[PDB]
Amino acid sequence: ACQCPDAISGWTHTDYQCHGLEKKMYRHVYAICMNGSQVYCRTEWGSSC
Ligand SMILES: [Br-]
Ligand SMILES: [Br-]
Ligand SMILES: [Br-]
Ligand SMILES: [Br-]
Repeated sequence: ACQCPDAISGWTHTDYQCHGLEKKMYRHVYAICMNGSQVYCRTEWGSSC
């Protein structure tokens, strides 16, 4: 869930970290907009930790 005013130009994601409460891997996916701004798209979840 993310949208740029005009268009998405780029894609990036933060490092997987250990969720202290959920006990699973998580990281944040970010879109880069044409205007330079970044938007939080989705949280990705992985294996137990
Ligand atoms: Br998404
Ligand atoms: Br844009
Ligand atoms: Br990346
Ligand atoms: Br990673």
